[PDB]
Amino acid sequence: SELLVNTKSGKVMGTRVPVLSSHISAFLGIPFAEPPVGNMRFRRPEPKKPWSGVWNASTYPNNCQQYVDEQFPGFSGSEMWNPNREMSEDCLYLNIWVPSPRPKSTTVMVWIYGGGFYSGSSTLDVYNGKYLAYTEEVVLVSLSYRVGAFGFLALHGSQEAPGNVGLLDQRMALQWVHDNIQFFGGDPKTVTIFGESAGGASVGMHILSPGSRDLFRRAILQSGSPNCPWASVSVAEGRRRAVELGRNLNCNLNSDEELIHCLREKKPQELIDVEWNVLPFDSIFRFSFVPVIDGEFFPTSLESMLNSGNFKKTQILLGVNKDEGSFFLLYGAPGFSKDSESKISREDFMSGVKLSVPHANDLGLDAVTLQYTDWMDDNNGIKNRDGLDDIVGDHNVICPLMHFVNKYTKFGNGTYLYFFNHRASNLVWPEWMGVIHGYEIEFVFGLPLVKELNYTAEEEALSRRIMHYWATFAKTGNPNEPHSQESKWPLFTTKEQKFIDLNTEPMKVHQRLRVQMCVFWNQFLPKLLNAT
Amino acid sequence: SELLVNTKSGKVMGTRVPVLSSHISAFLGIPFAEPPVGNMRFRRPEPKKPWSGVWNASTYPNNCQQYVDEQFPGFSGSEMWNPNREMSEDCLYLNIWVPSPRPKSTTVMVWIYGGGFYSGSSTLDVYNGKYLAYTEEVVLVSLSYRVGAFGFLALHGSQEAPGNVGLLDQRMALQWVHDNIQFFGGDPKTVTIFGESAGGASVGMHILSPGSRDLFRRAILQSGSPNCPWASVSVAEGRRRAVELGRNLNCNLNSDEELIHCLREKKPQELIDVEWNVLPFDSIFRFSFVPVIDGEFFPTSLESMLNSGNFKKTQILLGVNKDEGSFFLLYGAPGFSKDSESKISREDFMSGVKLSVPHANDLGLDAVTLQYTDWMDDNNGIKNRDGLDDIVGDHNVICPLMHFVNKYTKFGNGTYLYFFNHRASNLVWPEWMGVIHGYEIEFVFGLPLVKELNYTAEEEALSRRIMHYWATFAKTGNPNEPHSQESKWPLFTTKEQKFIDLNTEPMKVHQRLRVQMCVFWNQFLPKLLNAT
Ligand SMILES: COc1cc(CNC(=O)Cc2ccc(CNc3c4c(nc5cc(Cl)ccc35)C[C@H]3CC(C)=C[C@@H]4C3)cc2)ccc1O
Repeated sequence: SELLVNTKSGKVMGTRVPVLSSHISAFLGIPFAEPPVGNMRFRRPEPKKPWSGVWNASTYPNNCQQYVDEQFPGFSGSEMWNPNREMSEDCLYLNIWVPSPRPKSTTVMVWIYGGGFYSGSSTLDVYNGKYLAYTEEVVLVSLSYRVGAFGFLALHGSQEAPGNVGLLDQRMALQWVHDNIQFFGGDPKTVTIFGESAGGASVGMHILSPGSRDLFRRAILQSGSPNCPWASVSVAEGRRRAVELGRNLNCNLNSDEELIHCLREKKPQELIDVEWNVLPFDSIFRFSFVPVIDGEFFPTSLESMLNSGNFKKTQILLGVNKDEGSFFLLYGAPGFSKDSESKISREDFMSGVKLSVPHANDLGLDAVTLQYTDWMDDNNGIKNRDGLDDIVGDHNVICPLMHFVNKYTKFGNGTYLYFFNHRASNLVWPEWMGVIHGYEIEFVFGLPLVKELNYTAEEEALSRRIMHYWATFAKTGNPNEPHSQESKWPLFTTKEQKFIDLNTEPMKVHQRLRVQMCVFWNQFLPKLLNAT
Repeated sequence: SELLVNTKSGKVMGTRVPVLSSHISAFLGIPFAEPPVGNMRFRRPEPKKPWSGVWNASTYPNNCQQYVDEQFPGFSGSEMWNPNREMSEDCLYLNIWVPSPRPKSTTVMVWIYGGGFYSGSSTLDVYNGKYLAYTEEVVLVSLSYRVGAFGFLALHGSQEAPGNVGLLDQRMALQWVHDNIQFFGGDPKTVTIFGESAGGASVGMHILSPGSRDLFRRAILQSGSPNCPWASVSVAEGRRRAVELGRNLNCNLNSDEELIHCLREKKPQELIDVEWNVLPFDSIFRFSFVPVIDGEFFPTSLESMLNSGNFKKTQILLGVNKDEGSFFLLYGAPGFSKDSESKISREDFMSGVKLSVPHANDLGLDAVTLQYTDWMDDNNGIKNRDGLDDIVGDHNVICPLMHFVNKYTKFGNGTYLYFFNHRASNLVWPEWMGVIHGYEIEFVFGLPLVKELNYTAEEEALSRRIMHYWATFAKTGNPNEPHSQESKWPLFTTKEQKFIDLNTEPMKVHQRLRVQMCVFWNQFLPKLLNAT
């Protein structure tokens, strides 16, 4: 009865799940779209046709077809991110965690996983929503969307492979929530979408896209924003990459109709196996198939829409991690290792910045190098290692997000900015990697509340402060409970630009997060590249 | 007898001078050239034709025709630099202080005054050589040369105004020393030339010029070097400024000879009054009539000569002051005042950068601005003032000199590098201007040994260290006395790049003098301006 819910698409049967020392309801693997299989590959998704009977929704759905990281087999630090379920092109499902007993009209949060737009799963351990739903009395939804070529191949002009269909996948899940969340105790007029990395940029892209704005109330962006350099491409580049994807598979390249037909004949892993051969340069933090600026989902360039205020006016809560770049240097840069301190030589450093700013000309490379090199101590392996990390994280995450937050605040209705700089007491990665890309998700999702996971007492407390900020923001548009005796997270304004740290210590308020480096990244370096 | 000396050109009668609690010999205003007057204006100097009888040499000579600074009339701090004798085109004289009794063969130091190549006199109080001749038992010479258009108007191709005749004035005095200093007790085989500002660049230019290399032994350069941006021009820009000086005074511009004839009819102050009107930009630390890269004095470009090693190989001692730029901001930049602390607004800062890097495009100015702005505190008037100060000093003196120091040390036979950062306890200029362009000369010349000048006991000891450094270096090529247990001024090498502070505290050895900012000024900015 509590577990049996009738939706506009059909009946669904959930399952009772234990959560700490209590229980809540879970609805797992609910379909929201028609499977994008066969001739529906590279397609705009179509709504799930209603079903008769009762949908068994007690088990996680499949994961979408994606690259699988096999660098450290058996290593929990890397495999906690890989698909923990069978992969399939039939993957467009969503999951819901409802408090027990079921609320009447409670706040809804909708998780959007990240992963460079080429990977990601709704079913990972760190995305399990029971702790959040149960602790903050919210209805927690995690959606899914097609990644890699399956969701972002873009042959603009074709209605058959138009691009951005993975973004339409998320839009349609949010439409489902809009149409059905009431039957689970959720209030569709108070829906918060939130995501990390490509999920965070996705969230920002729904803030921008007119066809998405009315499908949610407010937004949380973690280590990602729509203007990121890795987050979108022109139709010309997206076309070039799709045409090049065919050339790698001996496809006929004369018509989109022929190219699309050829690529529809390929097994999923055939596309995945050559997915990276299509990038223009040797690079890190760069991905082949990503959203496109198409004049449709995005009416104009991301920057003109930001200048004109052409976007959803609401409240946003967003932030970054202290060492966003370390994960990428480990995997793609010379001199970095999981098992050493990864002191970086001068020769390696130069190769690093080349691989980090792959679009820059020789003058631009000098500019980056000069801004991050202490020429009293240029052979210092550690300053060179830490410099390269800052290069990667500033260029790709921090400074793109800061440009977004300053532009948005000029028109929005409330900004809250955080800096997550706590290193987990139980990290499995070496100490040089710092506060890693994606390792705040464990605290947002309350995993430190599980005593067997061996977080410290202070980390359980930090994870509860964070969950409550997120939830209170989702409920009210403000992370702070007014009238409460707690330290207050201040609003980010255009003039004072305040933000807080997130960590185990009492709160500190700072101003102008990485202003110096981000003036370089957001104003000087593009002006130098435009000229030259 | 001690004061009567026979030279290859005629007899000279000196005078017996008091110094501290003793006396020495002084020969003032000895002619070394024919008066470059009338039809000889702008021409190469001619050797002074011998005279019969006894030249009265007990009186300072005339000063050369030059701009006279009247900003602060009566103020000792600016008027100590103005001509203290009558001005005249008949100004090619030299002065000699000789210890008493006369030594047999003793080291010779030849002083070359600075002043932007448009001003400067051999006869100023701070250049009075008795203290240095007496305290260090050297024969001390101060020469003179033509400045302004009189010394450096350049119409390459013409033999009537070929350019660089001011440098040639210096060369001829050096030739006279080589020919006569032995009669005053000086060893012509151990002559050290030294000068500040334009005088330091001049010393450097004699190191480069083949026709000068044999006329001296070793060199000291203070707050100036031949590759400074204000220190030379092309033949085209010299001709351009010459033609414009003509246009400014309604001269026939048809031919070099008509133009030269017209200018030779003008009174001296007629030329001076329009001297500034020929500069290409609104600028500070830029001077109209300066040496020319002509192909004869300088065989090729200064950089090629520095690269090929085409220069005199010997020992050099050289350095800079802490705040070279404040004097020029006082006189030519908005917001600076003699009587206030001159906190600089952001608008005046921007106006400063433009006047300071007049040859930069907009990308260059943003580069300078970014490099010297603290964007956590951009409305700090002190930080803005001190930034503008560093921009002027680094771009015009410190970084130009460090490039010379590095290039020269690769081929030279001994470099010694100093950083003079003591601020005199009796300065008449405000604290914000720091250690000023020019104000190390007083310590080099031992003015702190005069009790009436109200220096501190520790400044007299500093001045004595400096005099002994200079004289010892001149005597031996090493500022350090052997087998003394005083701290040793380390040789500057290609790889360790050590230098010393000069102040009242015990000496410390540092490395890489302002290497961060000078990578920008010597390697990045020129590359950016060449690319844009
Ligand atoms: C656009 O900017 C402007 C720039 C100027 C330039 N100002 C001048 O030429 C005036 C001037 C000022 C001073 C001198 C000679 N005096 C000095 C000299 C030196 N340092 C000084 C430091 C101070 Cl604080 C004051 C005077 C010094 C150090 C030596 C180098 C020079 C160039 C001149 C001598 C000797 C000559 C000429 C005038 C008006 C402007 O608007």
